[PDB]
Amino acid sequence: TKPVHLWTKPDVADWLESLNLGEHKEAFMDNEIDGSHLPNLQKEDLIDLGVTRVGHRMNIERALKQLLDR
Ligand SMILES: [Cl-]
Ligand SMILES: [Zn+2]
Repeated sequence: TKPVHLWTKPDVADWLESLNLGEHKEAFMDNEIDGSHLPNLQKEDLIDLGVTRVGHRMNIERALKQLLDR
């Protein structure tokens, strides 16, 4: 599998699907979110991408901690 920094936009869509965060795929793709963006996303970016529910941002924050060992 690819290092995260090399994830294309669809690779991020696949990852979101895998997290049962599929309803965010279109926003992440329409906003040009690739693997290089994931380490840099702030809460305000996740809000701008339509991730308005606390639980769903916490799911993304949790997943990224394990992906990027932060
Ligand atoms: Cl949400
Ligand atoms: Zn959501």
